[PDB]
Amino acid sequence: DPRYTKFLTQHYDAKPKGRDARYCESMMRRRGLTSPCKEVNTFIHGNKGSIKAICGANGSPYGENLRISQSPFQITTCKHTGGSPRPPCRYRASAGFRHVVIACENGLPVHFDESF
Ligand SMILES: [Zn+2]
Repeated sequence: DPRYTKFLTQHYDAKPKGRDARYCESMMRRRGLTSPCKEVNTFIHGNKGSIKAICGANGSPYGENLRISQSPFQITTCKHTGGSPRPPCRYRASAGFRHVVIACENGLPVHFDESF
């Protein structure tokens, strides 16, 4: 499913080389999120399967149609800083360890909720 592949491109990095602004600015460019600068974007780390599992076993309902993880994840949230959102895109990083909320379709993650 292309929506799942997009989710992984935008929101999955198994073993991050960093958790800092340097990491964010690199990752936002490498994952195609700087044309123009995406304002807020979270990367989830660790095992791919456990993220998928949020759609089923490792997850629970979360209104409206969203789902929250049963376990916490290491994450890195990249937040745009500077001025107007044209490259080169500058980011500040917030490393976290918490439960995440996603939207699922066909038992696959398609959407990451950035409301935290
Ligand atoms: Zn901005």
